[PDB]
Amino acid sequence: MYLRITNIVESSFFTKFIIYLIVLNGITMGLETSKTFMQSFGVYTTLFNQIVITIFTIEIILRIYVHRISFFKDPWSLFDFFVVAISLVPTSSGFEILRVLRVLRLFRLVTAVPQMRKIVSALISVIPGMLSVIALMTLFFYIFAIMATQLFGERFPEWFGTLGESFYTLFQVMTLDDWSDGIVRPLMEVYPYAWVFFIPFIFVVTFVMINLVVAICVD
Amino acid sequence: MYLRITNIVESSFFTKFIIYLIVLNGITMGLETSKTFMQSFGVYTTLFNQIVITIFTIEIILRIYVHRISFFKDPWSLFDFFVVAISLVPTSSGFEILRVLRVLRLFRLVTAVPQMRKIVSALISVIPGMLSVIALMTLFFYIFAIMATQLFGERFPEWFGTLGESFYTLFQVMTLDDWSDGIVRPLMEVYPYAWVFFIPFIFVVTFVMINLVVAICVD
Amino acid sequence: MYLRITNIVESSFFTKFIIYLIVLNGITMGLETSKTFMQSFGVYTTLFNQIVITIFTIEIILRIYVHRISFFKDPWSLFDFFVVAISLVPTSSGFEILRVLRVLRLFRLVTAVPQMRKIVSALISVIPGMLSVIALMTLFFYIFAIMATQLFGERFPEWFGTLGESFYTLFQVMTLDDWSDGIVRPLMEVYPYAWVFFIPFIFVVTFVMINLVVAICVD
Amino acid sequence: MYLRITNIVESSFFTKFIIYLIVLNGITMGLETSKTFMQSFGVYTTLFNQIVITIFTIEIILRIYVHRISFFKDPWSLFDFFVVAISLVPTSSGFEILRVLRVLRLFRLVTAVPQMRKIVSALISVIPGMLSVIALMTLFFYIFAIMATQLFGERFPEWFGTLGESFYTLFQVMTLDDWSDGIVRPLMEVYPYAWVFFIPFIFVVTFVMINLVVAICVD
Ligand SMILES: [Mn+2]
Repeated sequence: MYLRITNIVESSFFTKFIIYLIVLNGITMGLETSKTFMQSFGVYTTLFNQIVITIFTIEIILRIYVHRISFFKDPWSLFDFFVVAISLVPTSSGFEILRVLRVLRLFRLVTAVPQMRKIVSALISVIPGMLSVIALMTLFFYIFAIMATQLFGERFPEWFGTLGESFYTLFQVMTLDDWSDGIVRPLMEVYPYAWVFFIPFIFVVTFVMINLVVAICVD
Repeated sequence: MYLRITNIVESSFFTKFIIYLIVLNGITMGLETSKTFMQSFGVYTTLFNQIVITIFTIEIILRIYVHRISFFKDPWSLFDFFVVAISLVPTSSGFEILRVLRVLRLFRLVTAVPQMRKIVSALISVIPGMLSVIALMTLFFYIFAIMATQLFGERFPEWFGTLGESFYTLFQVMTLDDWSDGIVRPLMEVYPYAWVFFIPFIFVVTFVMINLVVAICVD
Repeated sequence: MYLRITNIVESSFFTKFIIYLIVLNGITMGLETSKTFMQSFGVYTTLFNQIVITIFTIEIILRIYVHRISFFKDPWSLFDFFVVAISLVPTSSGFEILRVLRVLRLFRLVTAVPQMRKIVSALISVIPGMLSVIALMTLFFYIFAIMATQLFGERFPEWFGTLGESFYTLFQVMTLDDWSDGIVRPLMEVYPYAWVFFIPFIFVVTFVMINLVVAICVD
Repeated sequence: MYLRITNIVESSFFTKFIIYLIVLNGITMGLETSKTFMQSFGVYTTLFNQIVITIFTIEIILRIYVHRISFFKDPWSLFDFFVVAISLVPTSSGFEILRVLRVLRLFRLVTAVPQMRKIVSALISVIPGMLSVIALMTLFFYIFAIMATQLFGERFPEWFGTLGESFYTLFQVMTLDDWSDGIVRPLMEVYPYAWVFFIPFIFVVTFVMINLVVAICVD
């Protein structure tokens, strides 16, 4: 029966059937957004949902027999396992993000349709050549985050009061988002020289990011 | 009479006469902006306007005899047909965007003048090689837009209340426009962890956009 | 006497004596900023200023005998001429931008010193390759500025009330500066669909802008 | 005894030992952030801290016997000396930024670990090729900063009242941060034409900046 199901799983129809359900379940998840729709077809959709969830475990179960160890060494497959897994935790208990993290299954359209995998893989592949920079930056943030917490956190605890707060604020400055009228001009009403901390922070961080982009535009 | 008009239409004079009317109508539309001007010469320019609109239908009518089916397979010609057609719909009924959309005809200066045509075409040609990325993104947006509506839309309905609103807000975050003091700092007063939703969203979307720019700097 | 002065003019000393005066007049113009400094040594630097202004006209006169027609076909010389001409208009009458435009003579440090000229020339030379795009954009801005004035200027006359106002706001939207919470979210409280005007405007303008950068990265 | 210690210093175990203390001290400084941790184990931490500072001077002392002049001609060694030196100034007196600048020793992780050195070096090396542009820009900022101080500083002293203030505001405009609703629209309520100063400022500075990115993307 192995080759029987190995012929079911590997079949064009099987895959296209899965893809058909995803786009349907995707359409169905945008409708569960509407408080109106839920009042008229909420039941239609809750069951349709639980149904598709089974079909997917069945598939994932099947795909495993047909592949065994080869499966748990496939990025894309591991993904669909964990994603379907999330959607299996009963609609209750623990955290309610789990109910919300269900919509992660629509990323299966990326997993199950080639070309996406190409582009996603294309994208991801660039990351290894960025790890040296990403490490460098995280050290830098961490250092400045520590300096800021202890230079500005007493008077400005919303923004710099905690190591993590400072991390966040520094991120915002780095995205150059309201950094001046939002953060630094206020700071300077108390700490006139704060511009000496933030202009150098901005130059470095922006410089680094240009280099990183240029590097990607080489490799 | 065909070759007679085919020699009228294809003539340098004809083409240059059209270009002359556009820059004239374009000048005339900027003046229709002034409430002052309209109170003095509004009559002049309403008639001048209907005149140019006739001339353009005549031209578009002529151009169709001279080209027949070759014409309704020309992007640039199709454009002008539609753009002129909009300007034909009476100054009444339906909506008023149709009165306003009339100004789209000044895009004929792009259509009726090469180099422009070249440049526009140069640009557009870059699009097909982005469609794989654009699909990826629109999937990503759609996924997060749904998550956001159901995680933040109850307490923050102006921003995430509806799927469409989440889309808009997510767009704004993507343009990195007032994203922190504007959206996420507020969100965190109620949902401390919202940063776990928006920082990842920012990284991915910015990464992807950098890739897409680099892709265009290859092809 | 011609070659006598042609030998003074072309002397390394002469050109270096000029460069020496620029850096002094530049140093001296930053000090004129201080309300304090002016109360002490104001009279010192008003004369020192007028002194240098003479010297530069003497030079520019000298530079003209030595070069004649050749001089008025030199960008850098024409510049130097107009920038000194501005500085001769009597500290009085007309507009007082003329008093302020005097600080443009510090751009003579760009003229008088090579490498700067190289770099400036390097930059400027990239402009002609951009004029097709720049033309395209200005047409596009013009078209939308008109739609916006007539779509939003009645209710929102600060931002769209006038063609020029619309230009400015559109520019601001193009720099992506406070565009959502600043302009469009307001606009939508009255005109729900305004997003249909601004999201497309944003795509096109950012797309084009990316293209333009990449072109400057292949030429 | 020289070669004995030259064999100690150059030892793999030595270098790794140093790298070990940095990650330990770096972890330690993040905990010194916690007002909680300090009440608990503050004592534990200040001694462990002084200990490390001892160890590091010994190393730098040792490192010097083993390299003499060669050491004070090594960028990375100079850094480590100057960094440990900052951390040597007693926990008292003068400026308290000195207590804060201590955390700069975590940059020794860049210094003591290669690949980092590589990447930093990679980055830093791009700078020389940018000094013509950086010069061009600084002259530009200086010139406009002066015009702005004298054009707007009387009515707008927070933003333009002083040369340094103007420098700051101009930088903020250059980062395109809140530049319109934050600075120029205000400005225009009094000085209708201020758009004539800031749009050109914005064009030039953004133009130059794009060039500088491309220059890097070639060299
Ligand atoms: Mn902004």
